[PDB]
Amino acid sequence: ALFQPLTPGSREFEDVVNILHSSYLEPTSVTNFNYRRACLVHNELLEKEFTEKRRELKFDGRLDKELSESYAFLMVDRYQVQTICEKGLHVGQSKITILGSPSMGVYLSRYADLLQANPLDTGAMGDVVIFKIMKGKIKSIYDPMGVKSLDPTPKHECHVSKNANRITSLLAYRAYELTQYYFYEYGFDELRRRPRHVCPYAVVSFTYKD
Repeated sequence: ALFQPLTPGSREFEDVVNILHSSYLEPTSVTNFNYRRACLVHNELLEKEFTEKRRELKFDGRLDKELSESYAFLMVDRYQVQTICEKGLHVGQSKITILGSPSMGVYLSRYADLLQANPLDTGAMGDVVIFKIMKGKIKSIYDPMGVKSLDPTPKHECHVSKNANRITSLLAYRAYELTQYYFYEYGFDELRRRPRHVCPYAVVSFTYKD
């Protein structure tokens, strides 16, 4: 069973909602999102490869700090929750370029209230996939200023924007793109199309009221 529906008000339901509530860029976004349904994702194949990747990272010397699990988010269109939760998140599904080519990595939002470039419209409805991730050893990069962006940095698990903590407002210029995580993984001689240190964990449906 890939999806396990959770009953609203239950412990498991409020745990998933608590991941979202604790991950806002503006914690007062708690008044604007109503999470009306939620499922845990149980994809044994993806969880196997996440667990395998974590033990390889520890084999290659990453610190226990770098082995920690955290969460990141993706708002998903056209009822494609099914494909990402069953197949995993693949390269080429984002149009963001700020941290490297989307053909070489996958982009996830750091903040659960910052899921698209422009503000959400009142009454909007959406589906948000919650991924568990290992940021591992992070490569911090400056946003591009007339220079070609880097290929994914070998021996690091993701790219992040160097000064993203400067971002405090959902309306700051390019807040959405500057608060992304960029996950990638080199195979042997090729970039993997699906980084294994990203794994779908839960799905929620929301309505938005500003």
